[PDB]
Amino acid sequence: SRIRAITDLIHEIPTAHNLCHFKHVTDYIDGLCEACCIKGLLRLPVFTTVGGRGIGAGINNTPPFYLLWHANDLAGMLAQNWQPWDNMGIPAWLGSFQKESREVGLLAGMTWLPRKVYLHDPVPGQAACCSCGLPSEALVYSCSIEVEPVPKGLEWKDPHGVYTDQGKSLQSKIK
DNA sequence: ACATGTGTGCTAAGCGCACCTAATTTCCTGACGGCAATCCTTACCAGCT
Ligand SMILES: [Mg+2]
Repeated sequence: SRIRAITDLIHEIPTAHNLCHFKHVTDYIDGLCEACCIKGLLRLPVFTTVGGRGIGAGINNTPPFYLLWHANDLAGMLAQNWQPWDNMGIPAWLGSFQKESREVGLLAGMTWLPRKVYLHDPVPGQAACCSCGLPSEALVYSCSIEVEPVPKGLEWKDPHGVYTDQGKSLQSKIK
């Protein structure tokens, strides 16, 4: 039911702010290709912010600092960050996840869904890029978003996250 | 910012100072006043176009 602009999914592109104009963008007008939409959906479970204290965040109240091991190789990247935990979880690429008991696991929190995304496609679409830069085919128009209120409790520690001693997520301190 | 306009015709050398001397005390300020805003929302709802 709730429909927002697809430009708010990719946080770098300005959205329907409280302004008559934006940084030379306009919602429901500028196209966006499949690749950037799809790699912008990967930023939902891990980099979702507060939407005015009534719209919920991700598995953390604020997007935490992420510390992580880098390597020259993709095999080296995957191998150097292999530290597992005994819990399994339920990742979102399965169907509806089972709530069950608390401490849901690791693959469940890696693929947590704070917001439903459905998307919609009109009678074909565009003919060239207008916001991405890579000239693609008929692009998408807008996205659909809703809010899942994350239930209270849910004791969960992030493998890459940086956590305060009081349990709140640690945000970057740049103003 | 010496020279130079001499025009009968304009010198010149020796010589130029040493020494004692300069002080203290204390005094020195309290108080009151010190800016607010606005540069992303628990967002729908009702005054009315
Ligand atoms: Mg692209």
